[PDB]
Amino acid sequence: MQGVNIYNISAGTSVDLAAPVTTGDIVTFFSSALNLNAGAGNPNNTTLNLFAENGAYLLHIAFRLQENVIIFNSRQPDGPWLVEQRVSDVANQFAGIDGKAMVTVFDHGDKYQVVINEKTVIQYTKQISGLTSSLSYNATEETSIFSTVVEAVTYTGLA
Amino acid sequence: MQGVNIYNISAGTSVDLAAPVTTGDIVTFFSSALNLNAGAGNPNNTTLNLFAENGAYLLHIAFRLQENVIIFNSRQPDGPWLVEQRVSDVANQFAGIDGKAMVTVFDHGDKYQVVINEKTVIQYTKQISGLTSSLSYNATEETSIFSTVVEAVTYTGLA
Ligand SMILES: OC[C@H]1O[C@@H](O[C@H]2[C@H](O)[C@@H](O)[C@H](O)O[C@@H]2CO)[C@H](O)[C@@H](O)[C@H]1O
Ligand SMILES: OC[C@H]1O[C@@H](O[C@H]2[C@H](O)[C@@H](O)[C@H](O)O[C@@H]2CO)[C@H](O)[C@@H](O)[C@H]1O
Repeated sequence: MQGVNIYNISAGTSVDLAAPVTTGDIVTFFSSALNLNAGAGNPNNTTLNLFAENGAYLLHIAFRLQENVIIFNSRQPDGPWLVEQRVSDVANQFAGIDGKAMVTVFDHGDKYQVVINEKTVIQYTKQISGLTSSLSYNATEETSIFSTVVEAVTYTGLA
Repeated sequence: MQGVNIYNISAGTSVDLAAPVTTGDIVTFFSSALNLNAGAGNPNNTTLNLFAENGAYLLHIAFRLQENVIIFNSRQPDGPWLVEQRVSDVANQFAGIDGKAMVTVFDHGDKYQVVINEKTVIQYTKQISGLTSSLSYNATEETSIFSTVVEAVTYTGLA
């Protein structure tokens, strides 16, 4: 049974998925803006996260304009941040598309494939496994590189 | 490989896919507008098409405001239109979201699952088989129910 769910996530909020995302599923965050000249984050301008039921950060995608890097990481609910994987030059990863952008995450079971628009920037080996039951779009309106509200679409029941 | 391809389709035009759509793959048409009171179609207000390389209409989705129906059909390169499938009440299929719309098509091998926003509108049994190599969005800026430019996003290599 394949299904499409739509969530309108306001900057700085988490949302519970009606249909969990598991291996073979896809989630795409759509932003109606691209602000590569936003303020400084603490230290993230924007972070996109996939959470496990217990609150673990299965996948943490951090966009840093100042440190000019996209960080990928995970962490147990009450644990320290784990081993960071990085992709330098935020602007360049969004090159080609202006005033809008999208971030797609493919759950491949043992890894998460993250695509920025059409560019796959990383095949992130998972540090924590499990299904994703909630998502969050973290940022302040003034420092986020994305629009105030990001539309998240999940394609589930794919495998 | 699994990948994302983004296309900007202007009303009355088509695009060649960078990665063909086959069984297991997904395609979503995004409209930044939704006018369910445009004029009457001629007879179509808006059509979204999945084409095979030879020109066959693997899947033709036509919205007709005056007939208040959404038609699904197929057609060979130089053959007649095949058996029409219809689903009444256009507005109801879009109920829930206004000012915009989303049409997703899952290629399930023997059928195309068509979902409008989060609602599955039809499990269309294929009348023609094959890989989708091109897409089109046909309408006039005058009577289309969608925005003048429709964004198509494909998720391929999923199988
Ligand atoms: O790993 C994601 C996590 O990073 C934190 O900052 C890290 C910093 O990236 C690292 O280089 C340094 O050694 O440790 C810092 C944490 O003490 C961010 O603060 C956090 O929000 C996440 O983005
Ligand atoms: O099937 C899609 C195809 O329909 C054509 O119109 C049909 C009409 O819908 C049907 O009721 C009638 O019996 O036959 C017509 C074709 O001769 C449209 O003209 C065409 O553009 C497609 O939308």
